[PDB]
Amino acid sequence: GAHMMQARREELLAKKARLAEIKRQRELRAQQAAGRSITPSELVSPTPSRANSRREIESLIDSILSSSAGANSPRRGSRPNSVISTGELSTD
Repeated sequence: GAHMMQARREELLAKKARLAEIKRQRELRAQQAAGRSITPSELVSPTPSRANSRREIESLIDSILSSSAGANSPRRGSRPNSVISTGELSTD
């Protein structure tokens, strides 16, 4: 061992500087790895009382009445309007 071998020990103190360099890597990796763990993972929405749905559940029948097809004007009505004695004759 170096305890009973100063010849080796004295160089080990010299190399101790290199060892401190190795130790420095540990502190380096701290600011490197742990310093670059900036990921704000904050998407916690356990809110049942929130408008987060794409399905007319409360109505149901209204979703069948127009098949929920057409986000402009759903088929709401069954009355031949503006098509009596006009249009369906000669495109007039």
